[PDB]
Amino acid sequence: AEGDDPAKAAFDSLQASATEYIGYAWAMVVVIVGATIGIKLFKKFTSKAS
Amino acid sequence: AEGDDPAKAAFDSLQASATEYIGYAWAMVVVIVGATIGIKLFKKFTSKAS
Amino acid sequence: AEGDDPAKAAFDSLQASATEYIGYAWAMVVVIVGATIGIKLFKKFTSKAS
Amino acid sequence: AEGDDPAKAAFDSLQASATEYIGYAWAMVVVIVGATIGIKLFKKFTSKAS
Amino acid sequence: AEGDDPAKAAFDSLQASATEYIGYAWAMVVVIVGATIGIKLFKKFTSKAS
Amino acid sequence: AEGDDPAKAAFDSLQASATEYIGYAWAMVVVIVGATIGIKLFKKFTSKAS
Amino acid sequence: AEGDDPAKAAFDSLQASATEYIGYAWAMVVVIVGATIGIKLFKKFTSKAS
Amino acid sequence: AEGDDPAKAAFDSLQASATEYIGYAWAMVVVIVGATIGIKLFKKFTSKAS
Amino acid sequence: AEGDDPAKAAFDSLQASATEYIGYAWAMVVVIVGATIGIKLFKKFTSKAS
Amino acid sequence: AEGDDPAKAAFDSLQASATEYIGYAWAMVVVIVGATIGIKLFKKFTSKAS
Amino acid sequence: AEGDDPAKAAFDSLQASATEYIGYAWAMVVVIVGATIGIKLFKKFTSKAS
Amino acid sequence: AEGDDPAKAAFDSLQASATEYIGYAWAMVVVIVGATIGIKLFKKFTSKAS
Amino acid sequence: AEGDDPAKAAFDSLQASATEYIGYAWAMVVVIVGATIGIKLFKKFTSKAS
Amino acid sequence: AEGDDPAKAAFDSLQASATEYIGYAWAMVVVIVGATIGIKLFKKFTSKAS
Amino acid sequence: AEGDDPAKAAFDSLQASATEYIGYAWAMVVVIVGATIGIKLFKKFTSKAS
Repeated sequence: AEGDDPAKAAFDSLQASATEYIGYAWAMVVVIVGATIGIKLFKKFTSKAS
Repeated sequence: AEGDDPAKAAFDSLQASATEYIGYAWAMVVVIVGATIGIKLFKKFTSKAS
Repeated sequence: AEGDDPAKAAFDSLQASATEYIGYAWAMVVVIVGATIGIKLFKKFTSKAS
Repeated sequence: AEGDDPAKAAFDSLQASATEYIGYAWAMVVVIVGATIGIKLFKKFTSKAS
Repeated sequence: AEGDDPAKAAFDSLQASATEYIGYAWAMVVVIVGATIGIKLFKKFTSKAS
Repeated sequence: AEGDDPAKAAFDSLQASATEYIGYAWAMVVVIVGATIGIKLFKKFTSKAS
Repeated sequence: AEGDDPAKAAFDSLQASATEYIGYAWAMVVVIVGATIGIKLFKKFTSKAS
Repeated sequence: AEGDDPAKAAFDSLQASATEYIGYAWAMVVVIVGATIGIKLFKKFTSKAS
Repeated sequence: AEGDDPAKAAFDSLQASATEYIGYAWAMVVVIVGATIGIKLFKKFTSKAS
Repeated sequence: AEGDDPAKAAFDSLQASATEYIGYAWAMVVVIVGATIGIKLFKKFTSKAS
Repeated sequence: AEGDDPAKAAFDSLQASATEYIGYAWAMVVVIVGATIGIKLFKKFTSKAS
Repeated sequence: AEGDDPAKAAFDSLQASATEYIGYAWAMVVVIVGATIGIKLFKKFTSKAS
Repeated sequence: AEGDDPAKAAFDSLQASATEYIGYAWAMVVVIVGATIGIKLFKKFTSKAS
Repeated sequence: AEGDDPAKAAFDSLQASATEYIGYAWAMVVVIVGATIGIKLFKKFTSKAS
Repeated sequence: AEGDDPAKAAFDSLQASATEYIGYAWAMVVVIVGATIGIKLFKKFTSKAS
């Protein structure tokens, strides 16, 4: 009880920290995919011209 | 929820971007086809003369 | 039982999230294909003229 | 005998739990593949038009 | 058995979905070809006149 | 011997399961190709008319 | 000598067991590849028609 | 040796299967070309008349 | 908090770095596509002449 | 030295095995290409007739 | 910063390299098209004579 | 304090060492990608010619 | 310092090795493309004759 | 050095092999084009008669 | 000094052993790639014919 309470809180802290890092992963990939959709659209135009 | 929201928006952004690139493809081909109709009309005149 | 329940729900959440992202993929491609049908129709006209 | 019995049962419990999580994996992928068949069919139409 | 059943059904669903998209491809092309027969018939008349 | 027997059988089960999924892949593609032969035949008619 | 003999034999047993599992892997993949050759042949026909 | 033998045979099976699918491709095209020779002969008559 | 702060910043740095590399990908492809439009236009002229 | 010798030989065995599988790949494709040359020749005749 | 600088430059190098290869593609096609205009002009003379 | 100081410095040393190895990774890949852009440009020319 | 020096050099060695293999890739493709330009030129002649 | 030497040679072997296959492609097409020139010459005679 | 000397030598032995195994990996892949260049050349011929 008394000893694990500082620890549980320490864990809530760590988990939220983790959520933070995770929000950043989602965004990172938002960029990466935004890149892929656009670049693949350029290849699509190549086709219309062909 | 919280982490995927920046990502969903990032995606709306990417999709609209894509629409942009696509509007440009349509126009590009407008030019290409405008070219083909006109040039084929010249061949048509060749025929009337023949 | 008790520990995996928050987890099962967490998973239902993730799966539905995934369905969301998937609905967006279908639409994205709706746009891409809508583009291809139209642009290929322009090439079709090129042919009628030819 | 006496000490491992609560444990064997605990294990049957865990294994069934695992089957549960596994049924969910199959479904998750059902969705993912359902997505791939449909989206690849759209590319197929692109071809018929081409 | 138990885990793959939701999945098999999920697949039947996807396949039928696919048949749907396919019926649409056939029709799309019905239009495209209907276009080609008619337009080529116009060129045929051009010939009779010539 | 004794421990791997439930496992070997479990594997025969899995493999047969796999054959099932595979029979479905063959059919799926039967549909996809049936689509391609027919649609390409429509393009063939376009040619006869041309 | 005396203590490791039951063990060496136990190991020969395990290794042969392993060969068994391995023969099954080869076959499993025989099926998977048999699938790929055939399915890719269907795509080949698609091409001849095209 | 022992594990790859079921596999080699599995492969001979797959290859022969493939030959089957291939014989069908040849025939399919026999039909398609038979179509083209005949239809182009009709255009030939058009010319004799012209 | 204190230990992950140098790390978060390190990540912002990395992400921006990534945006840089990405801007370069877009341009690279600008060149590649610019190439395809122009070269396909040359084939278009071939047609007008034909 | 003594322990790796059974292993080196085991490897020579595996590599030769691999050469076997590879000879089969070459042949498989011999068939596939033989198919493509012939089928494309049929399309060539279509042209002579046209 | 420090590690990606040799890399950015390496990329500028690669891109310029690419421009080089691209200038060569344009020329290659200059030749190919120069060929088509001239050869199609010969067919044009055939017509004047006819 | 006194014992960990030689160690902290030892670590700064190791980290910088690591940066070194990392700068080399970036360059290595600069080469690999430079290779891919150029080689893919050659395939691009193949297309213009086609 | 002392332990990583044999290693850095070992790496320079490996990288140069890699450049070697890469020069060979460029050439390999030189051949492949040389093949494509020439073979596509033969198809070009087919056209002039047509 | 020592390990990549058997490999470099193995590659020279493969490349030369490739040249072989390539010489065969050139010839194959020699036949195909020889076919097209001759067959198109027959159509030319058709014209002289017309 | 005295105890680690048999060990250092034992290590030189092991490392050289390792070089041996490594030379074999290079060759193994020589075969695998030799396979890929040749097989991809066959696909190249398919194209020339097409």
